[PDB]
Parts: sequence; structure tokens; C-alpha cells
Amino acid sequence: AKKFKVVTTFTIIQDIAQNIAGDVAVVESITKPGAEIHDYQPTPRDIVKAQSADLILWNGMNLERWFEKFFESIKDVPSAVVTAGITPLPIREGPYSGIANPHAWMSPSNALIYIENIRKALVEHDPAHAETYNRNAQAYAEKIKALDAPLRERLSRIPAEQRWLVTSEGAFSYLAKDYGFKEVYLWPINAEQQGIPQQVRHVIDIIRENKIPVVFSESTISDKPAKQVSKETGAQYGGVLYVDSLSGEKGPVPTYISLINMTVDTIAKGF
Ligand SMILES: [Mn+2]
Repeated sequence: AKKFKVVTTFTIIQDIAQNIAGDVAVVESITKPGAEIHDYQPTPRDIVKAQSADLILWNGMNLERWFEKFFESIKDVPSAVVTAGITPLPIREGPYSGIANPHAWMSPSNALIYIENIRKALVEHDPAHAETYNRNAQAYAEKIKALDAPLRERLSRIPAEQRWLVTSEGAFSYLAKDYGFKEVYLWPINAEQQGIPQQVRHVIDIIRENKIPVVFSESTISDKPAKQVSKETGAQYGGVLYVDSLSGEKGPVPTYISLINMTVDTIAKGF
């Protein structure tokens, strides 16, 4: 009858978890493709959705500023933080300085740890399907491991000194560390905040000093500040990167694997 039901806070976890669950459990996301996840405002239908689940997955590292208050309205549903065991990179400036940068999934090696935490959660709370979860997790982990070589090859045309990654949110720190990029951003983490117009001038100084050819925005936030930066520098606007959300199932970024590939592909294109 009713399959084991998993509810996640946002879409990236949904797709990783669904790959481990296979045909044996149904995984749904509270947030919709394209929606901003950091300061999402849960509605009454989200409570019913989360309350209907057998297990709730969230990122932690205070990604979902809304989750803990929301979860107080949910009774008798176990939850698991899928970043357990990941060493955080701290936010480097702004009013959230020193807090964990929550975007750990942009490192494919960190995704192996996401996968293991989700597998553990599913095996524990749905032990009747532990064998399917264990098989699916190991197969999906191998798919993630197979990304490292093509990803580095795709970025290999860009010499080390020119590997500057200029984005809107500083959401790519884990990806940048993995593939040897230095990061510049217009704001360190999505939030309601001051300091963005002045950071735009500092970034402009950095674009000129280092001859950076391309700046990017992201799929859940406005492209306007990055487009402005491109106008008042030489650098071209390299388009939209994906980090905080997948696209819809027929859009360009329907899976976690496609999010990593398309973000790296768009970066490489921009150079
Ligand atoms: Mn973000």
C-alpha cells in the first residue's frame, strides 16, 4: 500500500534521497524548484506534508533558518541531519561571519557523506527495505565518484592564477576548494542584509586587479547585481549557476548530478 514516506526541506536532498530509496519509498521536498530555501516561509500545507512523513531530512548547518521552529509543529516523526560528519567551511565576512557555510553538497566528495547519512536514516527507520537502500546507496555513490575526472578535465583549460569564481551568493566555497578556485561573491550568504551595494564596489576592484573575465548569478536569487557588476567591469555575465535548487523535472537541472555538471560546465564556458 502506502510506501515509506520521506520529506526533505529542499530539492537537492530530495533527489539524493530518492536515488537511495529507489522504487521502495517516496521522497518529497517541502520547497519547490526555484524557491529560495534559506529564508523560506512555511505554510500550513507544509505542516500537513511534513506530518504525513515517516522520516524528515534536512541539511542543518543552519541552512534552513525556518526548520527548527517549523519542526516544533510536527509530532512523532523522526528527523536526521544529512551533513553529520562534514567539516564546515566558515562564512568569511558579513553579519553571519564564523557561522558554517551550509552549501556542503557542492563538493561531490561531501555528497558521499550525505549519501551515507541518508542510507543510515532509511535503514534505521525502514528496516524492511535495508537491502534495497544499501544496494542503491553504493550504486549512487559510485555514480558520484565517477564525476571527479570529467569535472576536473572540464575545468583544466583555466590556469591556476586565473581560477577566480565570482558569483552572487558565496554559495560555492566547497566547490571552489575542491577544484582550486578562489572565490569572490556579492554577498556571503542569502539573507535580508545590508552591505551589498558596497560589496559590489569591492568586487569591482577585484575584477579589475585580477582581469577576471566572467561573473555569475544563481537560480534562486536576482541576476541584477551580477549583471550590474558585468556592466561596470570588462567581465561578461556568464549566466546562471545552480546551487540552492534543482530545476523542474523537464528543465535543465532536474537531478543533483545534473546540478554539479551544469554548474561546472557553465563556469568553464564563461572562461
Ligand atoms: Mn544558498
